[PDB]
Amino acid sequence: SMEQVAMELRLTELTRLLRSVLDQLQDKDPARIFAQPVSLKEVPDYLDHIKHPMDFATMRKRLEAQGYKNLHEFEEDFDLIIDNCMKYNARDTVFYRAAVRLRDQGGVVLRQARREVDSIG
Repeated sequence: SMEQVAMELRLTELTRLLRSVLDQLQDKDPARIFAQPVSLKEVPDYLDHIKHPMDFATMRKRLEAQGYKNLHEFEEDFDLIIDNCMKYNARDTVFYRAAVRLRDQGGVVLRQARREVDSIG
């Protein structure tokens, strides 16, 4: 149907916007602390701590399959990145501090992305 096509074009355009959002958030992580999954070979206890691991590569896989239906879903995954790190790592660590800085800078980007998603529909 043409209605199903139109819904698919909206999903595609959301995907475009989320791709740009993801690039902008990831530039706020120049150390690349959040680029890839935590390795269970190198942190064998991780899944005892963290139930839903998340990272930028994993988000990019989901995005490219048009797997985010709305901004809320994409924000959920970005928040997992930050929140998982802040739980596993102590306040005095480069990892924790990197996550605080990512959260603060990412807030800026997400605030305007919400306006754009509401505005364009």
